[PDB]
This record gives sequence, C-alpha cells and structure tokens, in this order.
Amino acid sequence: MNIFEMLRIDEGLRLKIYKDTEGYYTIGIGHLLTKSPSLNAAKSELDKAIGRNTNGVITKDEAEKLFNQDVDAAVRGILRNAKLKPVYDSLDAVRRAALINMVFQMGETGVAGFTNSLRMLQQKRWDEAAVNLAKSRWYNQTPNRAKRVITTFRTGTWDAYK
Repeated sequence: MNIFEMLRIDEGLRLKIYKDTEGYYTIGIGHLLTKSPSLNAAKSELDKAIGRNTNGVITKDEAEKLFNQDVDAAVRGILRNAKLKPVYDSLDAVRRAALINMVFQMGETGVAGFTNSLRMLQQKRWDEAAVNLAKSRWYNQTPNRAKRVITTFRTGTWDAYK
C-alpha cells in the first residue's frame, strides 16, 4: 500500500466526465474539473488539462497522468502551507499519506482549517484526534472514506485499506 493505491481505492477510476460527491464535474481518479454547473465549462477545463480536444472522454494513461500531477500538487500544497507543513513533518509515513489524502479531497485551505485536529495529530494524541476529526462536515458527508482516513491517523497502519 501507498498514497497512490490508497487514493485509487477512495476515488475509483472513471474515464468520462462524472459528478463527484458534492455534485461537481470530475474525471479520472478524482480530478475535479470545475465547480461550475456548466458541462461545457467542465469540458473546456478537461481539454486544457489534457492538451487536446477530448469531448469529455480520456484514456486510462491520461487519467493516471492527471492523478500523478494531483498527488504531487497535494504534497506541495502541504509543504508550502504554514499550518500543514509542521504537522506533516511530525508524522510517520503512513499518517503522512492520510494527510495527503485529505488535501487531495478537500484542498490545502480546507484541511488547514482543521486547526484543533492538526494540533492533536502533532501531539500524537491519536484517539483524541480521531474523535475530533469526525466532528466535521467532511465526516458527515463522506463517512466511509473519512472513517478509513481517520483509522489510518489513529493506528498508523493500512488496516482500513486491506
């Protein structure tokens, strides 16, 4: 297991434009295209992202390329954020993956907003952090995924993805 397989499990793979859990146009392995309700706007974002006229359909190779870019972006977002970087640096590799997963799903700004959870994680108060993380719109809207990510923070193992 690793962050790529972890996110493939959580996000799946769809080669045509779909809507994510919030109703936003998305493609591939959880690649958000736009928050606009316009499919045409989403298609324009897709073409720009892939570098060709796609008409809403991509190949697996293309989906994987976007995915690699998006994981990279999540990691750099963490490292450039003054709230996220010290927490990330304090964590072991498995729990670092849990933090990347969160940023992949909700963005740097969103995760950086988990101020109290982040503090508990830096203090290595795992059970307390797990309870605090679940007191969130995140957990209430995507509870099974959030439970997997929280279990990863709580235990420092990949047990929730086996």
